[PDB]
Formats: sequence, C-alpha cells, structure tokens
Amino acid sequence: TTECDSKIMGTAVKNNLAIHSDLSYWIESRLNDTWKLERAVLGEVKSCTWPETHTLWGDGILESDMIIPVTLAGPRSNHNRRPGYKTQNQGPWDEGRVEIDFDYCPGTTVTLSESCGHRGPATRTTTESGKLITDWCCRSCTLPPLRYQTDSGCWYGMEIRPQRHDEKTLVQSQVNA
Amino acid sequence: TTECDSKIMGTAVKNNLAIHSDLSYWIESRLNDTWKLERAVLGEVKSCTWPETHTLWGDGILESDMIIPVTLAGPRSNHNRRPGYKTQNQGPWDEGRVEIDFDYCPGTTVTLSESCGHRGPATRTTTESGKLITDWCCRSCTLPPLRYQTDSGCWYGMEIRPQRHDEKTLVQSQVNA
Repeated sequence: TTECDSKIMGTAVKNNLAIHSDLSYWIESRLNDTWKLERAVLGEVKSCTWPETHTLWGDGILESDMIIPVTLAGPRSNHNRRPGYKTQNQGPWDEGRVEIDFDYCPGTTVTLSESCGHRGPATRTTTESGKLITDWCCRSCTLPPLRYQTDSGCWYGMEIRPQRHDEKTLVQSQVNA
Repeated sequence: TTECDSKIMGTAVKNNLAIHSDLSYWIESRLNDTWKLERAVLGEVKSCTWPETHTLWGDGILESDMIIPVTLAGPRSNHNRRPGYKTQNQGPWDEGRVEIDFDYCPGTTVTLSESCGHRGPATRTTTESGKLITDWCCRSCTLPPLRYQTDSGCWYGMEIRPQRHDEKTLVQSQVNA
C-alpha cells in the first residue's frame, strides 16, 4: 500500500465536467441527468492510492463501485462510477496504454438480457486471427457499454459477454485486481 | 436545508493549491508541511450546502472542525480546516463582504497562554471610537492567527480574545451559526 505522487497532479470540476489527472492518468466524469464516468485515458496502468486531498466527492464510497479499481490508483470518488457497472478488476490492465469510455466497439452490438453469463475477464472484440465477434450481451449493465481501447484493439467491460458460446480463440484479460 | 447552485462553481487542486469557488465564494487551501485553509473571500455570506460533487477531500469530516460552517456553505472538506481552530459559528458573518486569512491585524499581537478566556464572538480590533486593542491571546490556537477583514475593519477568530478585561466598547459578532 502506498500513495500516488501529487507533484504533477490536477483535479478539477467546473461546467459539468470533473477531471482527476496526473502524469499518466486522465479521468473525466460529466453531468448528464446524473454525474458519471465518461472517459479515462491511462497512459500506463499503475498501482498506488489516489490521495484524498486530490479526490472529489469522496464521502461514503463503495469500493466495489469504483470503475477504475482503487488498487490501480482509481480515485476513491463517486465520479469513478457508472450505473450498472462494478469495479473492473479483470480489465485489460496489462496491455499498456488503456482508454476507457462508454460507447460501442465498431461493428458490435450489446443487448440487455437475463440469458447472459456472469461478469468475467474483459474480452476483446477481435479474435487472435482478427475475426470480429459481433453479438454481445450483459445481465444488468447500462448502455452505452463500457469500452476499452488498447494497442491491439477494442474490448468490453466485465459485465459484457459474447452471447454465443461457440466462441473459440477468445482473447481475454488474465489479470486480477 | 438546501444545496448551493453549481452552475457557476469551480473546485480545483493543483501545484499545492486547492480552491473551492463559486460566484460569491473563493476559498484557498495550500500545502506547507500540511494542507490547511489559507484564504477565504466571501463576497456575501450565504446559507446552503456545498455539493459533495464539487468537494475535495470529503472523507470522514468533523463538522466542528470546518472553519467556514457547513451551514454557511462551507465545503465539507478537510481543506476547510486550520489546526487549533474550530468552526467559526460566531464570526462576523453579518458584516457583508468578509475575507478570512491567517495573519495578524495591524498593530496587534497574539500570545498563546492558558490564562486566556474561552472561545467567544469574533471581536474587532478597533472599538466604536476607533481605538485600537493591541493585546490579544488564545488558549490553544495556532499562529498566524485567524483574521477577518470587513468593511468596518479587522477582526480575530473566536479563539482569539482581548487579554485585558477592562475593554469596554468592544465590537463583537452577534450572529450564531
């Protein structure tokens, strides 16, 4: 356990946009009906504690609701939330640069259905051979879906699963936070 | 009970300076050995709740430690603190424009002594006739002293009392938060 360097660290909220940022993290939460996470640019994923001194809206937080895990320098902030999503302990955190937003991966769809599997490791939309997986689902997430963008392609949040079970060479996250 | 308008409201921390601000409030906290309140410019004192969405460092706060009372739109933030000072419920809040900083009133001194009286209403350093009260004390405050600046002159925090008891035409705060 340790605390992130606050030397180059800027946290600001103004005009319906809240930002938590440092040298490698840029996290944006916005007000549209309600406040929620909108974008996160993580140059490199790191492991430290985001200092409370630079944390907005940090009263009574549910750690399991923190989209970016608190162990991964995710701000202990209610801005670090999105309805229908829990902490992304099995996101593609080992891919290097990782960008999070809430939007569909190109060529794919996501459907709310009770017939969907549980939260699992984040899955890339393209197989090893580059084949696209088009049909996805989630049990109780909200739309637009949680999306990851790394150097190898586009991924979905833990809540979003491929709804076909004959998917073979699936590329998934192997990390556990 | 109600919440302040966040339309024109900006809260930001960067380079050892944390600011909580809106149309009438400008509150500055800074890092020097530790983080603490440094200046507060209140164009007009108001009564609402500073929204947690725009509050830095709001985990586990002691309301009695909030320099600017939470009932007076004081941010429920640990930035809204100064060591040796409690909530200023009896500050000069009815004087209109009120500026808070931590510095001595001109011509005055403040001494730490156990011989000092309890926290009372904020006292102006000049009497009704304009006579200056030079000698002040506090039981357990820290220096530099909490200072108020209004249109009628310079005041001290509740902790700081005149150490002479023959002070007659004393000008004090009559408000109770």
